[PDB]
Amino acid sequence: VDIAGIYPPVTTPFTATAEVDYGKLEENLHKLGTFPFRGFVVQGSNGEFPFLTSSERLEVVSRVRQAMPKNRLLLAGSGCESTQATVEMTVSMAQVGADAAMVVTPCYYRGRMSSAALIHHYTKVADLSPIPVVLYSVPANTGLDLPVDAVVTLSQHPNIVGMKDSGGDVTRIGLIVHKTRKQDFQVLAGSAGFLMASYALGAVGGVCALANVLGAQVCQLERLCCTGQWEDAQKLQHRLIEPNAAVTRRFGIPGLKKIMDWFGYYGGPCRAPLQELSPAEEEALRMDFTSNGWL
Amino acid sequence: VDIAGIYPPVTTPFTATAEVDYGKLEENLHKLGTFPFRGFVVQGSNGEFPFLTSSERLEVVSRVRQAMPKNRLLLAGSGCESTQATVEMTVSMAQVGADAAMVVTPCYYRGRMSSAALIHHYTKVADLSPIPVVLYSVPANTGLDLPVDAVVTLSQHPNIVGMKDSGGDVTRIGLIVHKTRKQDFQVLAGSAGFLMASYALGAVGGVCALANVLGAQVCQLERLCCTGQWEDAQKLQHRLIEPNAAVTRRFGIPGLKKIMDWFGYYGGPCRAPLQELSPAEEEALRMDFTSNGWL
Amino acid sequence: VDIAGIYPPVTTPFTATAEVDYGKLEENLHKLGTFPFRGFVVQGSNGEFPFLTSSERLEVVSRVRQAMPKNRLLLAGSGCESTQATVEMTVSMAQVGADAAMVVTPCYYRGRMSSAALIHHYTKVADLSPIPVVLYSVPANTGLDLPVDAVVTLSQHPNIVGMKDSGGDVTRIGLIVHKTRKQDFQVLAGSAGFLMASYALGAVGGVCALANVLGAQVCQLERLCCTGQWEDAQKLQHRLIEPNAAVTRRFGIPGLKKIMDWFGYYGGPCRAPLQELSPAEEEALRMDFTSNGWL
Amino acid sequence: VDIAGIYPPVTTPFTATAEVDYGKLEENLHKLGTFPFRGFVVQGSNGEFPFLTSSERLEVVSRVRQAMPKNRLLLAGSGCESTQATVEMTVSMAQVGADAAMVVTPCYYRGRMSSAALIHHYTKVADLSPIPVVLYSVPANTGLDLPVDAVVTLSQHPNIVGMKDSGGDVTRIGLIVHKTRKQDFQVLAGSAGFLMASYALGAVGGVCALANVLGAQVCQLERLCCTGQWEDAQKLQHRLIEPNAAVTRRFGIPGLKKIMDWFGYYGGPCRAPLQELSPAEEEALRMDFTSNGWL
Ligand SMILES: [K+]
Ligand SMILES: [K+]
Ligand SMILES: [K+]
Ligand SMILES: [K+]
Ligand code: NA
Ligand code: NA
Ligand code: NA
Ligand code: NA
Repeated sequence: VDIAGIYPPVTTPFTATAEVDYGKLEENLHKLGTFPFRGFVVQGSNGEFPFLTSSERLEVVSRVRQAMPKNRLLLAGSGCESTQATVEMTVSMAQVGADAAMVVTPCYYRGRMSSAALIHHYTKVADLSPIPVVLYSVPANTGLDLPVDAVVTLSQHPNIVGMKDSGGDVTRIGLIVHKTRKQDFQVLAGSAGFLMASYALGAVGGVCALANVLGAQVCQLERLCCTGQWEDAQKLQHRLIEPNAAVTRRFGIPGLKKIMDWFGYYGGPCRAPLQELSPAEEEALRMDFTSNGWL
Repeated sequence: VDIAGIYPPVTTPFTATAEVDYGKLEENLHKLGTFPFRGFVVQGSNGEFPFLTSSERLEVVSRVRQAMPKNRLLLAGSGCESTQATVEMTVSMAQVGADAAMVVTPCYYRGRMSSAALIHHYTKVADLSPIPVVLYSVPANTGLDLPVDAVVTLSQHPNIVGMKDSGGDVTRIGLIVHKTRKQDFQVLAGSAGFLMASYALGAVGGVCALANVLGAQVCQLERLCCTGQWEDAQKLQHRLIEPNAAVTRRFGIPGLKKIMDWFGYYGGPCRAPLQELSPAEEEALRMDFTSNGWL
Repeated sequence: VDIAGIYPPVTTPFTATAEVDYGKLEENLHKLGTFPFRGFVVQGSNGEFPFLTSSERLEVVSRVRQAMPKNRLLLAGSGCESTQATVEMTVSMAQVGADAAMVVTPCYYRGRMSSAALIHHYTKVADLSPIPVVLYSVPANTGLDLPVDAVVTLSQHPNIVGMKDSGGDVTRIGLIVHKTRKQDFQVLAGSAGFLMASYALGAVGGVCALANVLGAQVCQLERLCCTGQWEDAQKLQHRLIEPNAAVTRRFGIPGLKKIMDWFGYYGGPCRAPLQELSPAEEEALRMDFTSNGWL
Repeated sequence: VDIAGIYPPVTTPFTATAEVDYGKLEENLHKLGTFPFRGFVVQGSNGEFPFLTSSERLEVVSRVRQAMPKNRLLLAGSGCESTQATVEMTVSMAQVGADAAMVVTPCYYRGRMSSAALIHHYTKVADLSPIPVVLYSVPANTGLDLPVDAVVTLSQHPNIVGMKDSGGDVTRIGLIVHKTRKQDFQVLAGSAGFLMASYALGAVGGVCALANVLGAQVCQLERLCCTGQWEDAQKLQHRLIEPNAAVTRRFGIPGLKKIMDWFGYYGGPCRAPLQELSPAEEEALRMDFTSNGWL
């Protein structure tokens, strides 16, 4: 029940020898816990989930749970390529305390990931999941959009409670909110760049990589939008566009981690094959933040 | 000066023998004149401008002028592939009474249409145009987005007064409004599907193919947005999404003309190579309107 | 009848004041006439046809005719966006001496350029053309591939004698040769980069921008391929790949004109909005030629 | 050393309860062993590797080894998203008898999979692999092409012996063969559809899903190409284009498995989320084979 609100999709910190740094993870989460988030999204794209072993994925979810108040929502990335693997991942993450499973669309075989394929995959996971399911569409990583007709069909399932859409197409989001209006189905935006427009069209939250460093600003944007302060919402939204692009489509996770370092959080390195930013990328990353008055 | 408001991009009617039907054009414009539009956009993509001879393009603009109150704005599509041709088209359209020139990005050589190329093309047209210039970005027809840095540079020109963006990317629109905030530069949305989100991010109007048949609804959406009625704006916006897609990306101009017939306007045929809708397309077109309560 | 062989798609030279330089055009054509080409392709993409007035397009075709032996084939680019305009352009170009009309696919309304639309457009032009018609598919400029099923249907027309394919997909070319094997229908490659593979799959020629400067090399590649010298064909083909990309997808017509200058032909400027190469582009253009031993 | 020749990328058979059917796998491999292949490619895209557990991936490679003559080459798909995971997978597959590791490009974070990222990933795997490494580029699944400059750099590594390219762009393949001519680096085509053109440009083999059912035909195409029988090679190549597309881009693995059933091999079901073909897809699959005289 109820997923409305702002979540940072949390990173996975690593040591100099590429192990998971649970100390730093815990430290970062205590800092982020100060912000009026609804909870944490663990092992979204931003958590480098493809780079973790099965049991790292489990242990990460468990530690996040232990570093959170119990009244905060833990949305766990349990998607795998295969339907059966996904079910098992979802069950095990429920067991270490996830409140909901966020399930990315299988996409290695886009060619054959039709509506019917995606509908079946999600229906089976929802049928067998002990926790509610959130659809997760993120085309910049997957090359695929969960189609609208599939979303509408899936919204009817009692154990499918909403979706996070990362495509940034507000017409699509609007259409989804409209077409699922008769269902218990809540739409979360997938980044801080199009949060305002999303609320305008009926989304009731956002999972934003940018809230790892500008949590208060992102939460302020939520408050302005829910409160009808659209004029101030606009000024704030505008100033978040470039920093948001900076840590998402422009420089990705290495950009996010670098910005985290600069803001006093533990950003640290990514796992190979992800690389450090070149000096020119660092420079450009700094510009997107400083020229919008954030650094 | 001042381009804010709603415009229908008007179609060009043709006779059974594919001539321009100026009688029907005039009849349609008298009907559309009843709606509180800011004016008419003539020879946008929706006017089938690529299919008209030089002098048809001129005569169409002239007739529209004669069928309009003088206090209504006539934005004329004067873009051609070559910079020099564009200048000449812009001058001649000024002479038959256009208030502003809407100039589509040259796109046959996308490969070489860099920022500098587009900046030069527009600077020359703006330098030599007797009327103000509106940038026109429509990737679904062109395969190219006028890049943001080019838009920002061009917004500084005294004779470039805004742009119509048809891409539907509200983050991009937001960014443009933000980055040009210090200039006289007004942003118009390029369709009724993302009108609300556009106003939210700072656009001050829309050129909407859908206003050829639901003019009052589109104008109502404008009123709700300017008036802070965001909740009602939403309900209305949602109901316009599918009919809007129906006459734009789904069925294009033949879809628009068919819907016009059904609403009692003169829609008529397009010029070859455009074709009639198949019966199944007609059926689907009807569904998008009837299931949203418009027909 | 019979379009097999190599053609350079000829450029249109311009003066310092952007007029058509017919003197330079004639001079270039006398030089290119030395090579064993089948003829000239006039007003392909490489002739900047979108940038010319109606009557420039006509006069260019007429002058090329006058500078050619009558036993050489003049393929004239007569495509326009509208079916009727295309017919008229085709008729008038026949009158100034074109041997065949090369008709680019209308593409401003890709969305509605279905197979049936393209089939009708071409059937009408072929029905009314006094000269044979060659289908012209060039997606890098158009954003569309003439679909295979349309090509097969059109190959059955008595006045449609082949196609130039510029996409570079040899599986598609192979399929087309196979599926039209029962018809009089000859396939020309659209660039020197994939000429060898094209001959291997059944194409019987090429229209190559690169033959404006390496005519003898391109003709040599033809000779090696027709003669079964596949091993030497390979060595030669390899050395043509980068210079070919240099004057096509990398630097386009400005790249071609620059290379023409350097080889002693008249390259000259393009019409705005096309721009000169930056010094770094010039440098890279030089590298693609020098490191493959051509300059 | 030496990877030239034809390989079928073998499927993974499953039981009615979605277990790996090692009996059927072994039976299929004994049948395919009759054809003059160079060996087997195990856990390419066609083996549904993303759908298998770690130890299934290992056990599959081990069983294939046991069902093969030792003089036949086993190329094992050991790629994972993370560089470290890939190293471990490569080591363990070497241990169960793989002759070479075929390593797909990590692609979940395309945005950050630059040349340098891909160069580092492959250099580390090649540095630590006990067996030679084959680069694997398959954009239809990944959304990314291993860039040419990266391929050229990697070809210099002593433990990187070639690549399988699945993109079908023969200009790119030609360029790669040319640019790596000074290295020990062999290029394999990624499908039977562009095998002939590949040999023409310098590839020395193919990994072809189609050889699971038309092994003798694919091997015949190899023989005709190596033997200079280009005219017969062409006739044969043409007839393989549609059946090849049928079991790859059109209907994928379910299409391949269905065709396998019809040819008397064990095709069987895929793992969810992959679905059965609809009756209309089955029909179309049958057409692509029957109309080319194969069924
Ligand atoms: K539900
Ligand atoms: K201005
Ligand atoms: K024919
Ligand atoms: K090597
Ligand atoms: Na709902
Ligand atoms: Na402004
Ligand atoms: Na033929
Ligand atoms: Na080599």
